[PDB]
Amino acid sequence: EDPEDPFTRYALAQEHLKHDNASRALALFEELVETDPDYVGTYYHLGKLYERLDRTDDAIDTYAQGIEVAREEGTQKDLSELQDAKLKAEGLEHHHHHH
Repeated sequence: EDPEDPFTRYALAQEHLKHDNASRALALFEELVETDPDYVGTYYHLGKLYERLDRTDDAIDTYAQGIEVAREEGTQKDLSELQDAKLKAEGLEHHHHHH
């Protein structure tokens, strides 16, 4: 129940979003990445926040990292959610890749 704890500071990040403090929450999520890179919950909601901030490519990259840490450190459950998460994201906007 201290700001030190991964889930706690993660919860405070959510609290910021509740108050619409997107940038302050973002900083905490990005902090979680440098502190606890195996904390899958970060990657999921961090990507969602990037989507809200129009940072689609950053979101997809965050989900990609999420997929890897999800299967290795987390579980198949989050793996599936993150794979689907970036997939629907890549389907949102037509990023220009000439074929």
